[PDB]
Amino acid sequence: ELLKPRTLADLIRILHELFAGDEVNVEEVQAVLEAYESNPAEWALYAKFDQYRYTRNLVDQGNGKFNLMILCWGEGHGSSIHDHTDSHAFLKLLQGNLKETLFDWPDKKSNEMIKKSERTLRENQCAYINDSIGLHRVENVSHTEPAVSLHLYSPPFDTCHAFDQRTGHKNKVTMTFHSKFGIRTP
Ligand SMILES: [Cl-]
Ligand SMILES: [Fe+3]
Repeated sequence: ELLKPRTLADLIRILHELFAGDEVNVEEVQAVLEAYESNPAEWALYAKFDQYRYTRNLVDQGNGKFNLMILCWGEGHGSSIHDHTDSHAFLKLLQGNLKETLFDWPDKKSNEMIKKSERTLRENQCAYINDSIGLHRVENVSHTEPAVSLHLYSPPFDTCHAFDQRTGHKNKVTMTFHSKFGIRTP
């Protein structure tokens, strides 16, 4: 039974219930993520920015079945075009806006990757992606407002691929945590 998360801590408790089993009800998880009303005091601990690129800040390690982290995007910071390593990926805005651009999986032939669509993800909205849907880039295109997003991945993964927009060629990238549980992890 899906109730509105009252706080971030309540959301985490609810997520532990929703991932108690071996499968994932994507629509339920997205709904509860969306229903949490971002409260900046509850996540300030995790919102550790870097001047030069976006940061990944682990919030909860889940139950063997998911990670939950907060990404902090300075003005103009963005990601690669990337996949999600056969995992579910949910992205909820906690502050600001992000542009999500969708791409199809490239063919083996070297070719420009042409965007299939784009949208602006706004505060409190929750998006979802997986490899069956396609690839995406996420960017804070604002010149004046940092963005903060809440990401849930299931199963957890710490590698993925970045895709060269010019060719479709991919390279494996190892993903690192800027902090874990509020502690900077150099
Ligand atoms: Cl993402
Ligand atoms: Fe992603």
